[PDB]
Amino acid sequence: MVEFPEGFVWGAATSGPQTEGNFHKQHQNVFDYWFATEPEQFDAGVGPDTASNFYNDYDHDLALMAQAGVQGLRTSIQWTRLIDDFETASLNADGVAFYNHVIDSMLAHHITPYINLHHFDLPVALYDKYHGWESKHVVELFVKFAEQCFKLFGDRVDHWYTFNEPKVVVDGQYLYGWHYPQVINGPKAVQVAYNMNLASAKTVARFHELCVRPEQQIGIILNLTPAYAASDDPADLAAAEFAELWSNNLFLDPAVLGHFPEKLVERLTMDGVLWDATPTELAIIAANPVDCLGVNYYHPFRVQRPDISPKSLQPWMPDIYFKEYDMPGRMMNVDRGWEIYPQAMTDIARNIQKNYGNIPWMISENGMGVAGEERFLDKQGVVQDDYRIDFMKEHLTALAKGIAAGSNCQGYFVWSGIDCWSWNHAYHNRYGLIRNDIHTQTKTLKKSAKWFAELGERNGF
Amino acid sequence: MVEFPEGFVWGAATSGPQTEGNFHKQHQNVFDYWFATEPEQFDAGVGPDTASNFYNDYDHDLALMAQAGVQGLRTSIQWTRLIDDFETASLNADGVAFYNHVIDSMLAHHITPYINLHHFDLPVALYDKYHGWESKHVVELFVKFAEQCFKLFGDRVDHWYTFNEPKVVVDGQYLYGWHYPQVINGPKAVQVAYNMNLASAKTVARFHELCVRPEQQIGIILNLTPAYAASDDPADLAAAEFAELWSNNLFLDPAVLGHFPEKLVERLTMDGVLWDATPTELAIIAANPVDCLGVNYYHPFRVQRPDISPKSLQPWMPDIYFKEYDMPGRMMNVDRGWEIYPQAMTDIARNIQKNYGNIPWMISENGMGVAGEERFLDKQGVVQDDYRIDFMKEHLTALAKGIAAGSNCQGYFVWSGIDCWSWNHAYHNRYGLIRNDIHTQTKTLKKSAKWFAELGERNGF
Repeated sequence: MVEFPEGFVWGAATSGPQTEGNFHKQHQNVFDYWFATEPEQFDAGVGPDTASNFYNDYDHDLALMAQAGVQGLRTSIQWTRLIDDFETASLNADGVAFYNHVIDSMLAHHITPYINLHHFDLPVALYDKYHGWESKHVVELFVKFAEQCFKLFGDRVDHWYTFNEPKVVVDGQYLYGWHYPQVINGPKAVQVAYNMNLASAKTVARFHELCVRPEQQIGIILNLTPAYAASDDPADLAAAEFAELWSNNLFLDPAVLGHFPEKLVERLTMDGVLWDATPTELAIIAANPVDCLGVNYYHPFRVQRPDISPKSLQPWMPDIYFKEYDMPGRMMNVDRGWEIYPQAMTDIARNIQKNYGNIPWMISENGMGVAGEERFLDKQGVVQDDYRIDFMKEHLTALAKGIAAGSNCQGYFVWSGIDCWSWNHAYHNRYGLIRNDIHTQTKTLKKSAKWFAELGERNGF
Repeated sequence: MVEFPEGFVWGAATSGPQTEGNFHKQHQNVFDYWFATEPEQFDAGVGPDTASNFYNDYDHDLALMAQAGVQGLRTSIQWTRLIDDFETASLNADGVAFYNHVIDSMLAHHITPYINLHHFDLPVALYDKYHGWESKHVVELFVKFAEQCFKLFGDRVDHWYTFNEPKVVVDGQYLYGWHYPQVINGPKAVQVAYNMNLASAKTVARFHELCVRPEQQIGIILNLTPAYAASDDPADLAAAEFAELWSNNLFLDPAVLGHFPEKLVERLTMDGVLWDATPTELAIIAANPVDCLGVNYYHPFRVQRPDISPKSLQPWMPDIYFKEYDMPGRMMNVDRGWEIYPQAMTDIARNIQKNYGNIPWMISENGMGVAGEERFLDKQGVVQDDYRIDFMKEHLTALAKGIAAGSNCQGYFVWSGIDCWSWNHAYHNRYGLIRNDIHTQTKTLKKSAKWFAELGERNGF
C-alpha cells in the first residue's frame, strides 16, 4: 500500500561514543572529560564509560541488528580511539584492531557498513591545546585521521561520511551550553561553522585521491528541518528567512553547491562576525562537494520575529533574528516536548529535489524516543512499542510522497538499532528497535524490530 | 668473462660459537651445556671449548683472512660472553674487551666488520628459567643485549644482523632434534618462530633509534632455498606451496614486508596451532622491516605430496603437508649427501627482485664442505681444494646471471674463512679457504684462498 524504490536501503544509525564504552580507549573526548569531571550533568549519573557495551559485545550486537532487519548500519570511528598521537595521526594498534573486528563482523552478518568520521567527539586534548574546531591546525589533524580511516578500511567500506550534524557541534560547544567546553560566543561559533565546513571539504578531496572503485562515495549528514514562519507577518517571514539560511544553508550550500549562501555572508559581514576565510580555502570548498547527503529529521521547527530589535546592544548571536514559536493545535510527543509533523519529510524531499540538484540522499536519522519502556514489556519481555511503529508509518508515508514526486531518496535509517547513550540525557529516552537493559547489558528485540524486518522484505507496508 | 658490479663485497662468514672457544666465557649457551653433558653426541668427541682458538689467535687469524682476500668478515657476538647479568644486560669486562680487540683488529687488517647478534647460541640458563625463545621476556632481554652491542661497537661497525637463520633454531630446538634441548613439539615451534621474528623487529627498531650515520644498516640472514615441486601434479604443487610459505615466507615476509603470509596464518589458524600474537607486537613488526637481507644457500630442496592425509590423527607438524623428494639424475656431492644445483642462486635473485622490492641483499653464505682434506695436501702442506674453486665458480656464474637480470645483490660471503666447528658435526667437514689443524691450532691457506684473492682483484674470473 506504501511501497519504495527497488534497492532502497533499510538501515539503522548510531555512533561510536554512544555505543562502545570507553574500554581501553587512549584519549578522552570532550564528553568523556565532561562526565569524568561533572557526572551530575548526566541523567541518572550514567555516562559514556560503558554505554551499550559495544566494545565487548559487538558480534552478538550486530547479530541482533541483523535479526531486526538492519541491512545497513551507520556508526562512527572515534578519533580518540583510533589515533595514538594526534599531531602525526599515528595509530593505536588496539583501536585499529577493534574497528577491523567490527567491520569484518558487519560483513559476516551481512550488514553494509556506513562509516561516519566524527560524531560530536573532539579529543579534549585538542581543545585544551588549540581550542579545538576554532583551530585550522586542528582541521588539518582531522584530515590526517580521516586519511588513516580510508587506508585501513576503504578496502571493504564503500559509504563514508565526514560529519554527523556539525551544526550541533557549533550550537553545542559555542552557543547554548549543550556540550563541553560550554563556551557561549557567537563570533567563535561562526568561525567553527566555517572551519568544519572546510574540514569536511578537504576530507572529500583526500577521499577522492584515495578512493579506487566507483562504488566508493563520501557524504555529510545534516539535519534539514525547515524553519517554518509562525505567520505571514513580514517580521515573521524575515525571521524564517534568516533561520533557514543559518540552520540549513550554512552547511547544505557549501557541502552540495560549493559555496556559502551569499545573503548569509552579507548578513554576517554587516554584523562584524564573519569568519576568517582565505580564497585558497574557499576554492577547496568549491571544488570538493559531497557525493551524497544524509538527512536527519525528528521534529519541525518554527520561528517568529524576535522580542527585541537585533540592533539592541547585546552579545551577537544568530538568535537575535528569530525566536522559536509554538503553534497552537500542534501535534505533540508530550513527554519529549517535541511536535510531531511528518509533512516536513515531504518538504525536505522537495527542497533537495528542487534546489539541490536532486543529489542522491538518504534519511540517515529518524526515530522516536520514549522513557520507561519497561512499562510496556509483555509476558515474554518484548517491548510493545506500537507507538514506534506508528511513528515510522507516518514518516515513511510522508517520505514515499516525496519520492513519488521525484526526489532522489535512496534509503531510510532508523535511530536507533540498539538503545544507545544520548549524551547528558543518557538512557532517559529509548529509541532502539532493540532494548538494552543497561545494568546487565542484555539486549532484546522490541516489537518494532520485527515490523522493520518485515518492512525490508516487503520493501513497503 | 664473469664480471661483478663495481663495489661488490667479497667476504667470508663464521660465528662466535664456531671459532672462539670457551676460554674465560662467563655463561654456557645451549651447545656448551650439551657437549659438557653428552660429548658422545659430537663427531670425534670435539666440542666448542677450543673450536678454532679465535679467542687467543684472533690477530694472526685475521692476517690470514686478509691474505685470502676476505674484504668483509661476518661473525657474531655471543650473548653468553658479553653479558654478565642477563636481566640487566650488565657487562662482562673480559668479553667487552675481547670484542673490542677483534673489531679493532679487523679494522687494522682492512677487514670490514659484519656483526651478527645471534647464531644458535641461546644461554642455557635462559632456557632453564624461562624456556628460551618460548618466553617473551627472553625476547626483551635479547633486545637489551643488542642495545649494549650497538653502544659499545657501533662507532666502528656499519653492518649488523639480528639473527642468523632463526629457522634452524625453530627446527633444531623444537622439531627435529638437531639442537639441545631437543624438544619435539609442533605448536611450541610455531610460537618460537613468531617470537624470534618479533625479537628481530624490536631489535631493528632499537637499532634505528641508536644509529646515527646513514651507512649504518641492520639486516637479517635467512636461508631462501626454494621449495621445488617434484612434479606438476596438483598435490605436489600444493606441497611445494606450503613448503615455500613455511620454510621461506615465515621469516622473509615479516622481516621484509612487515607481515606474516596470509595463507600461512590461515592454515596455522585452521590447524589450531597459530602463535599467540598481540596487535601491538604485529605493529612493531609492520613498522620495523630490515634494511638488508643476508641470503644463505648450499643445496636445493624438493618436495612431494605427503604419504597420508593431513587430516589423519597425529601430532601437528609442518611436515604433514610435504615430504622431501630426491630427483633421479640429480648432481650429487656424494660424500656429503647433498644435491648440487647452482640454478637456485638465480632463482633466489629473481624472487628477491620481483616480489621483495629488490631490497639490498648479499649472499651471506655459500660454500662446500669436504671431509679428510689431509688426502689433498700438496708437498708443501697446502690443501689442493680445486673442487671448492669449481663449486664457487658454478654458483657465482648463476649469481652473475641473477645480477644481470637486475637483482640488487651486493656481496658474496664464503662459508667459511677458516675451518670452524660445525655443531654436532664438529670438524668432520671442512669449508674454509684456510685449513685448521685443530690439534695444534695451526692455520694454513688452501689453494682456494689464492683463487679468492684473485677473484677480489679482478672482480670476477
